[PDB]
Amino acid sequence: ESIGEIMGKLMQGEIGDEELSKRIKEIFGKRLQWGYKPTHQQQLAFNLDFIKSLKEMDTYELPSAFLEAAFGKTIKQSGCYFKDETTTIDEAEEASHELYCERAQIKDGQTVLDIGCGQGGLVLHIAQKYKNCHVTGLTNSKAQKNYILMQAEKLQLSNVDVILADVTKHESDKTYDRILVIETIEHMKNIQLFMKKLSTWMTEDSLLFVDHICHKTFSHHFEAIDEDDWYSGFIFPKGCVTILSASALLYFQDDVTILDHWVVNGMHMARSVDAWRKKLDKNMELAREILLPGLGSKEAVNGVITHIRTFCMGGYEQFSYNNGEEWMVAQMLFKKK
Amino acid sequence: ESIGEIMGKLMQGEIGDEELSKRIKEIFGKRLQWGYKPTHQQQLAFNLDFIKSLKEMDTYELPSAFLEAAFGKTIKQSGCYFKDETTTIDEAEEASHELYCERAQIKDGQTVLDIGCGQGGLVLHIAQKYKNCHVTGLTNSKAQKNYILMQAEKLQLSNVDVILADVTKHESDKTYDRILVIETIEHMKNIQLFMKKLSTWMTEDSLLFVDHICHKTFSHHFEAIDEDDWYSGFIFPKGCVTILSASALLYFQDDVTILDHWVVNGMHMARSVDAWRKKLDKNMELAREILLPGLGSKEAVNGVITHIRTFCMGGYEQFSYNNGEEWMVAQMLFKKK
Ligand SMILES: C[S@@+](CC[C@H](N)C(=O)[O-])C[C@H]1O[C@@H](n2cnc3c(N)ncnc32)[C@H](O)[C@@H]1O
Ligand SMILES: C[S@@+](CC[C@H](N)C(=O)[O-])C[C@H]1O[C@@H](n2cnc3c(N)ncnc32)[C@H](O)[C@@H]1O
Repeated sequence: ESIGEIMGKLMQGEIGDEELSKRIKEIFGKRLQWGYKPTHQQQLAFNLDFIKSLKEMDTYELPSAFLEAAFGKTIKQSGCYFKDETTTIDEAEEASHELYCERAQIKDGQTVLDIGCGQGGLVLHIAQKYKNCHVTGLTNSKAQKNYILMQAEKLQLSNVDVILADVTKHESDKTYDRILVIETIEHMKNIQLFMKKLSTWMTEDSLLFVDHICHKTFSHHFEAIDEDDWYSGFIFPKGCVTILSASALLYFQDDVTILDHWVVNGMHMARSVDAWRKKLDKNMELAREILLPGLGSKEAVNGVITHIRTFCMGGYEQFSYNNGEEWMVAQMLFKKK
Repeated sequence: ESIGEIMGKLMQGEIGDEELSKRIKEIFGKRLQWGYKPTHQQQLAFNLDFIKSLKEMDTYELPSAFLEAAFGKTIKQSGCYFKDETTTIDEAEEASHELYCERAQIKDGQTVLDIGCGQGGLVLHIAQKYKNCHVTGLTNSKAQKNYILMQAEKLQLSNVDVILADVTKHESDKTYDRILVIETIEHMKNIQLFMKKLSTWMTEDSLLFVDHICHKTFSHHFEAIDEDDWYSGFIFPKGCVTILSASALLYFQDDVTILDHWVVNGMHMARSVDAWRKKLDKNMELAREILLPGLGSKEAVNGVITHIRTFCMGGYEQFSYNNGEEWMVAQMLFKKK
């Protein structure tokens, strides 16, 4: 069977969930074979080759109504935290926001910058919880900026601003007590330059908190290993996402210094994408109606839905692999050098 | 059975090699159970607790004739490198010296400092290979200084000096192009202060190369877990040796920045201690004769020999565990911040 044949059946809804999960699990299984080496000597050789390679490098948006139908209350687009099997996505968003506040040592009165803030759930959480904080979200999306500002207005929050910028091009002398990067570093083409830039927005009193999807042992770009992987390039059509190992950022301490380091087991991410998948499925009719005017045809709507749903189904297999002990979430706390 | 009972039988030579190896292997097996955690989340919690704990902290010598009877030609007292099963200890010393020169990027004309240089094998190797290098060994032993200076004289080397100092107390404004630390960091009570001090002896052009015994996954002090471990406190009577994880020094980048990172599989160390054990056994009669005047009695001689021989037997079990994939040697290359 060819890529086109599997892709044809997928877009027509001919692949059942059981087969779909099985196919994507097998693709990730092959990535594990690719990444694990027989000795720690070889593992470190492999890992350092990847780290060295990184140091040499360098219109359409979904309507808010659709995003509200698929994601949780604050439209968090990152791994959440589930205390219980019955923890709801809304509760899991709040729990994850609270976890970031604890680990980033957020205190009332601080200036806070959230880089790649998305729909601003964390920005709004900190602003509401800590009235004397000033909280700045930075996003490259005008729609996202507008969404956050509307929400801040509705919530009577007067301590929020949003910078509309590509972070890689943003120039400022402004510094912040706290810089947060929640599942945004994965999209950075030049990590060393990114960390350098962030350090210039810090004083000696500042802390930097990074949360990123990882594998516990090795790093990889999110891409097809071989011609049998129809999945990776379907989810991310460009070579834009890097999955760092849980320890990869320890080698990016030119300009910042590590203070603490954690991982959150992959079942939390698994439960996050599962919740999004189930909510989308529940609101399927409504989602199709929302997307129709902006996409022009039912076929274009089906394609967008298939893409997001498959992202969740595949994400589930990736992060649930070996009870969350392969792909997971890494977190690190840094000070300036 | 008690500690004293096993220790009594050991000192009397009543424990055969098979039983001795079995007993020490079991002690190290229990250390593995202690160190491995069920999830990477728990592993990192455990590892960071250890790293944080480190950041809060802080007459008799063996005659050269005995050392020559037990160790290889240059009396190297660190893991060596064995290309073949039939590689001799002398060849393995030279191979390891060459490996350090390659990985530390030693070039003719550089100033080189070797911290805790021991009997000076590496100092003498670099001095002979690179005539325009000036090579300084630093050791806390007057006997070692005298040995190195005699060897340099015999070898017609004019580019060697030795500093007699406790490195933790040594104060100087002198800087070096290359600083080498070969299995000495294990003895440092305050690692953060140690790395800070080393950085002050570096310029922007300098490199620092550290080689240390490690476990691939976790860190531990070389000490008894429980009352059943007669071995650890017999080998090192004080709490003076720390076995860092293969990645532990990545968290000590306040003052230096990582450039490269390797491990050497534990079978190389295993073959090193095996070679020392076998050479001591071959030269047993001679060793007893050498040690007798300085120790006063045959019983005191037996005790010293038992200690060193057991060190080798135990070291073999430790480093050969799972074909060298538990305890091994970590190497790191740094520049100044
Ligand atoms: C997976 S999301 C996470 C968003 C948010 N932090 C959260 O937890 O919900 C990654 C975000 O990074 C943003 N992003 C990617 N590249 C960027 C850039 N160069 N400048 C600013 N934002 C960027 C994306 O638009 C996206 O909103
Ligand atoms: C295992 S040996 C390695 C010696 C040598 N680098 C080699 O590879 O053969 C560790 C050395 O560090 C030395 N050492 C320990 N503490 C020291 C200190 N505070 N100052 C200087 N040397 C020290 C010990 O005396 C010992 O020679």
